[PDB]
Amino acid sequence: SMSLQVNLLNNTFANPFMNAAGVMCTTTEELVAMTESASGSLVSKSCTPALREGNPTPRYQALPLGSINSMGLPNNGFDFYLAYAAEQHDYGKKPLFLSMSGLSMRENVEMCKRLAAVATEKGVILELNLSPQVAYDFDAMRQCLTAVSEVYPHSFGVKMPPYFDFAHFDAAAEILNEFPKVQFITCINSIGNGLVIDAETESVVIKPKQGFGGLGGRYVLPTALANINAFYRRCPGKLIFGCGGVYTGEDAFLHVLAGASMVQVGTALQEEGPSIFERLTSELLGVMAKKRYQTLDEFRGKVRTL
Amino acid sequence: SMSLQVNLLNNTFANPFMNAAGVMCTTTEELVAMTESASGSLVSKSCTPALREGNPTPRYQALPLGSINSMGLPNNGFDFYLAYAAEQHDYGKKPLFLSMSGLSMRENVEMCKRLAAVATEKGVILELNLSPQVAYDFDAMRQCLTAVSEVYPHSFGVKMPPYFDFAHFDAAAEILNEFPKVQFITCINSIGNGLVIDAETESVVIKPKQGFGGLGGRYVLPTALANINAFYRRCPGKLIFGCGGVYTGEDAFLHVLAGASMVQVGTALQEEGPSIFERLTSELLGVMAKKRYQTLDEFRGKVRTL
Ligand SMILES: Cc1cc2nc3c(=O)[nH]c(=O)nc-3n(C[C@H](O)[C@H](O)[C@H](O)COP(=O)(O)O)c2cc1C
Ligand SMILES: Cc1cc2nc3c(=O)[nH]c(=O)nc-3n(C[C@H](O)[C@H](O)[C@H](O)COP(=O)(O)O)c2cc1C
Ligand SMILES: N#Cc1cc(N)ccc1-n1cccc1
Repeated sequence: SMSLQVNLLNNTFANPFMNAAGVMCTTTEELVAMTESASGSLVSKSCTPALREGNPTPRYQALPLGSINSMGLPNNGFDFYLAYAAEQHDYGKKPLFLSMSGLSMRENVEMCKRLAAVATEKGVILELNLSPQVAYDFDAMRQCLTAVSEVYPHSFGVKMPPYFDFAHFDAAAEILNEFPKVQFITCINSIGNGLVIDAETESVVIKPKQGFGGLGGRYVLPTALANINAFYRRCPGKLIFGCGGVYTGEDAFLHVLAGASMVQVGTALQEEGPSIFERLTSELLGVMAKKRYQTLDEFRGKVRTL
Repeated sequence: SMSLQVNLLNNTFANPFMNAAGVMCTTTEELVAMTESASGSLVSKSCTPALREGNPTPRYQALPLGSINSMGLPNNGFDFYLAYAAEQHDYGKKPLFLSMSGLSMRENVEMCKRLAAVATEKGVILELNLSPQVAYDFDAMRQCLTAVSEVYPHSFGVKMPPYFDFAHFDAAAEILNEFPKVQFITCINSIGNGLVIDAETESVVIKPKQGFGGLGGRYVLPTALANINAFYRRCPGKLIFGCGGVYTGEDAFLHVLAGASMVQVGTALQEEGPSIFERLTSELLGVMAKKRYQTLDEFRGKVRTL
């Protein structure tokens, strides 16, 4: 008698699983397939105010241990994802997150002012993408969060890049803790600017930025658990969404042990498509069955230190 | 008619391979074993002015995809490694790097004052460990290198943690490029403060710092290549030492494509012992034979962008 059920942000989620922002969530067909999937939720592609073409191809490469990408925010623009949230999305099936990646504070303000009414009306939840990248610039981070908090009369979350230093966990957590409207932290975005070299071609594998791109998949699992756990501990008044290196229910289990409420799936979803959510719910239930857990609350954040 | 020979810092190296600082280079036995190995060179364990016990165990865990550690600078102290470099090391066999990780600017300044004479007399080469950690504080990094440059009348190199952002590559490169005595950059130290969770024990796998520790091995290879290439490009006046994710000659080949002169082996050496260097020399020669390269200079830094 087990349940993957999650209750947060005045919503019920059948399971903690959702796509990672920007994976299989750009087009109507992708958002519909995510909505029809076994996923507990979905998040729309990180949007700019206008349509963006993104970087030249190739800009994504599947790898044995995950993925490298420099997509360059290809998206249909805010209007498209706002309209999806306002008129098309079936909130009867599952809650919707809208990922926002304004290229300036002003763009985030303009989009948030217009998102306010649809959040109110329909219950779309903002994931503000902060992932120098804004979240690595504590002043730019504070300023963006101050602007969005000022103009957006709703709770939201922040998609954070990974940190690698306790001083940075502390500085990030201190800023996030100043903003009670930031009710979730998504840990993590890509491990930034890896470089994959193909030994056969003696070349990089993506065209933008000399082959440098965000790492996802198996590469990032320990970094993701560390950031999930770091912010779980440092932001006790906030929810942590896990993102990074989820291929299996066991990986999801580790996310939840580390403190994750929701568990986002990028690279694994990119490679397998939305049917992955049936497998992941099945596998996570299987993990909980072997371990005699009935709810996620029984082990969330209960990772044992030595 | 192939050579792995490297020529840098008034020295000849049989091959680019050496231990990563802190791997099998703490004790006399380890330094002798590394000197008797097929390695082109060796670096002594990062030393403090005095002996350090390091962190409570377990503080290292081998993983399928590499290693997590929080060693906490367990080292025999500066005197012991200066002594090794002054009186014991067979410079006949191969050149020697001394890794220094003073817990302050003052500690590094005092050690370098004393290292100066042994560098002159015996030719030991300083690898200054800068891996918030000093290398993530651009002002503190500049201050450390200013203080060490003042009192150390020698070429040395700096062990860098990975950066994840072009603004950080640029900021770091700009600072390193002010110090002509910094003639090599070792990219990279561990991917910092990962968190491994054992799904069976529902626990972390290392005792210190609530399970948080530096990632090495297969986790870090693209980050390593990125940092090697990033500094290779931004610091053309300097040599790059590659460190991170080297298990094979093919991995070393990738390090050298990215711009690495010397290639340091950490996790793989830890798991295999110093015999790895026979396999790595053989495997790199093999890769070079299949690709029709006779010297490292022929493909070093020549990774093709799209
Ligand atoms: C093709 C692709 C596109 C992505 N687009 C976005 C994006 O629009 N917004 C965002 O916040 N993260 C984006 N990411 C990062 C993912 O949300 C996720 O943080 C990262 O891939 C790590 O999770 P994974 O290990 O499951 O891939 C993208 C990743 C990939 C691979
Ligand atoms: C047990 C262990 C001890 C280490 N000690 C040091 C150290 O003293 N100084 C240092 O600069 N890096 C140290 N490191 C980092 C390694 O030198 C190396 O940068 C890192 O392991 C990545 O290389 P790898 O992927 O080959 O392991 C240590 C790593 C390990 C696993
Ligand atoms: N955050 C931050 C940060 C800040 C400085 N000033 C430098 C490096 C940073 N960093 C390291 C790993 C990833 C980001």
